[PDB]
Amino acid sequence: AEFVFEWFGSNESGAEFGTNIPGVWGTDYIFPDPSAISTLIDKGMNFFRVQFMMERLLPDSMTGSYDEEYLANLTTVIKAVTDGGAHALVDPHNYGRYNGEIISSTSDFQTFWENLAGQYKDNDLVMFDTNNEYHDMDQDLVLNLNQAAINGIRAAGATSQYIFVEGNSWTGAWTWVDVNDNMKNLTDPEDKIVYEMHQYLDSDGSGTSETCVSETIGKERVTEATQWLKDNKKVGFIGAYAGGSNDVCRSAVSGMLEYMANNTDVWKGASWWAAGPWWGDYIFSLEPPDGTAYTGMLDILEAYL
Ligand SMILES: *[C@@H]1O[C@H](CO)[C@@H](O)[C@H](O)[C@H]1NC(C)=O
Ligand SMILES: *[C@@H]1O[C@H](CO)[C@@H](O)[C@H](O)[C@H]1NC(C)=O
Ligand SMILES: [Ca+2]
Ligand SMILES: [Ca+2]
Ligand SMILES: [Ca+2]
Repeated sequence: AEFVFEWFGSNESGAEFGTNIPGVWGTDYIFPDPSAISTLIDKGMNFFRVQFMMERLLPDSMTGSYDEEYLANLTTVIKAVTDGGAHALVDPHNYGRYNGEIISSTSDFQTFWENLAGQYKDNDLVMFDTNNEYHDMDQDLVLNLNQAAINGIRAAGATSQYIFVEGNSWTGAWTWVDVNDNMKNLTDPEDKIVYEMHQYLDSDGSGTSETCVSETIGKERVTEATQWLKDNKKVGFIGAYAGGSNDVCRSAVSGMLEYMANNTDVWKGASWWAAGPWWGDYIFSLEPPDGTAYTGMLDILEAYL
């Protein structure tokens, strides 16, 4: 299934770690390792979703000036990915909030996105993710923030790049149709929107346990979203998923991917949660060559790599 999915890869986390803002590099946070990214590219990945924290990039206000050193470090990783011939999805890993408050100014968010898209507008292998996992916020506001981002990105002259939109309820696939129906209203002049949903396989869907509910839970939790995408003539992507390195989860992951792979009219691929250099013994670490999921799950992913 080499050419079944358009994009298949991994999240690259570390720059959003910690609670200290701005914090300090090497203590509170770290950027992804280009070597470890190279190794995943060598295994066949062609997509990396790169996390960063808005308040580190923009320490004063969201329409204010950059921390140019944090930005340069982000750009180094983006260039490693795209020089590698992979797509780099830029992920402000911010939960629809900035300095702990919901982003209620769609004007300010559109400007944030005009400015950031301006940094990458010439790089056709960059993609833009509006914000990670909106939750516990007004649904009209979520729609209008996603539209503000699209408006800002295109206003900047970033016209080649795909734009990954995220919904409420932590953009979960299993709750999509229940809460995010309004998101079908989003418009892009370039018609390059991708609906990004996230899915975990544990009992409460929080991704905090290594146990999966059952062998079919992954397929189960993306079925209603698949039909929504079909009915509304949209395309989607699973931007974060994981399972523990055990047999029931290996089945549930394989079954979710197999079902998506029979529905590529709507599914454009997936990105595992997560790689990056500071995960240690994390149950879902894809960081090569010793992460738990790298050694325990990569053989299920290899069909698509
Ligand atoms: C940028 O990364 C270099 C290491 O390559 C490091 O010395 C520096 O502290 C980082 N600065 C940040 C993230 O603001
Ligand atoms: C795969 O997709 C085709 C329609 O494209 C359908 O005929 C077939 O039943 C699907 N397979 C499964 C296992 O649902
Ligand atoms: Ca069927
Ligand atoms: Ca291959
Ligand atoms: Ca393969």
